Amino acid sequence: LPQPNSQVEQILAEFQLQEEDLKKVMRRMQKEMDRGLRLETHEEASVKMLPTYVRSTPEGSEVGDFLSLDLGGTNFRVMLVKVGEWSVKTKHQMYSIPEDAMTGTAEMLFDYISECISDFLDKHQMKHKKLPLGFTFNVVGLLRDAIKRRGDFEMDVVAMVNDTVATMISCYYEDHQCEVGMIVGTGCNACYMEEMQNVELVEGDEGRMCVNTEWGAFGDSGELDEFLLEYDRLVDESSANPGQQLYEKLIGGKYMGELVRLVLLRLVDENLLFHGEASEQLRTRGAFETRFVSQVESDTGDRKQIYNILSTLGLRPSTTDCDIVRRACESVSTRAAHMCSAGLAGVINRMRESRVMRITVGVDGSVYKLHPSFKERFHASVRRLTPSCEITFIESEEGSGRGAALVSAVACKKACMLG
Ligand SMILES: O=C(Nc1ncc(F)s1)[C@H](CC1CCOCC1)n1ncc2c(S(=O)(=O)C3CC3)cccc21
Ligand SMILES: OC[C@H]1O[C@H](O)[C@H](O)[C@@H](O)[C@@H]1O
Repeated sequence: LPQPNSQVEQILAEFQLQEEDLKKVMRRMQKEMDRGLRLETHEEASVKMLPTYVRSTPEGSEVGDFLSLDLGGTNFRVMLVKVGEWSVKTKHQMYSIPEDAMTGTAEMLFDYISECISDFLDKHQMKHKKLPLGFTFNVVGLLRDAIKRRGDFEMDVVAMVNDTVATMISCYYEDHQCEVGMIVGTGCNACYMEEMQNVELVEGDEGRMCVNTEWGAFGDSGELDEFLLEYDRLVDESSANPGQQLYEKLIGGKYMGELVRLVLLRLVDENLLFHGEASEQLRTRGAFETRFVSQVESDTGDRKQIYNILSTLGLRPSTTDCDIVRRACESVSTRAAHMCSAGLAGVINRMRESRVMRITVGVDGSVYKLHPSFKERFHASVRRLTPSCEITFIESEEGSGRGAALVSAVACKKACMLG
């Protein structure tokens, strides 16, 4: 790599977060999680720490057979599942959606889906049962409505679990040390197994329960204020919910490309990029897509991806411009990974207080899966902040559908247990 421009690096260095800063943030996140878990402060807590009612032990044993419905792009999988003593038995059918039903109203699509479910129930002689059904990936309402509209067979569509909870469970299927689920995509959230005695919103002492942190809300009371840059404040001011979800705004894919756009305009204004002239597309809110960040960071060193991204924005960038854009993208990404690791570090250090603790964390989301070096920087930062823990990270892939089927089993059992 070459000798970097000194004035560009001075602007990009603002994004740096040292260990001490991350320790502060992590420590602040832990206080906020404490507030969320306690009865007396839960209603006022910004970080809600929602009990999911997903317990460490088996419940809802009166659930044998259920349907799992995997909703994909242009098709869907209908699956019959039997849980035994657990022994997950499955059989399934892939259906392709006609363009006829793809291009109609949402009602006509779910009419089609119900028809397919009916066919599947006929094939396996199950139409007398009345099974619970869970979704995997107001589709619920659409399906409830479409089933009622049919009125031949009877079915119970259950409430979905949160996506962090689905992530943790499907990963749990492949690794029983998985006790944390995390999403870094358009938003950012995490769930983990908490001791029952810490979950004050549910009476009970024994075992563990999954808690949905909903930690994106963090920042409400100023916990992030000293870490916010001019670009962050601009993104906040122009958002749908200014002053809310400040943690998520520092991390999620929703605002990542926009932060980069603002860093590039700052550099143009300093006459350090594009000769002090920005295009109209670059001055357009939303024009720099988050997907562009990961494309720019994928570049092998030839600058063809960066040049081709920047050319779609009416810019004619020299090789130096391209290198600057790479570095602007890297600073934003790296900061997101640092902020995210402080949240996860807080959770893992808290769990450790009740147990080398060996733990698996299940992770999903476009930012985490698709961004070139994000997961790596994120891993190294989390591990740095979690002494006396050995952390394994896995992405759910479940190449047979059984992790997905377990997600539906748990959701159906919980719906039953809750009435
Ligand atoms: O069913 C569960 N919880 C519920 N809460 C409320 C309901 F209505 S249901 C738990 C959930 C897991 C989630 C991840 O953290 C650990 C617990 N659950 N799910 C599979 C499983 C197995 S298993 O036999 O499936 C295992 C070999 C694969 C044994 C023991 C408890 C098991
Ligand atoms: O999709 C990841 C997360 O995004 C947002 O933070 C949602 O509030 C949360 O419910 C979800 O888990």
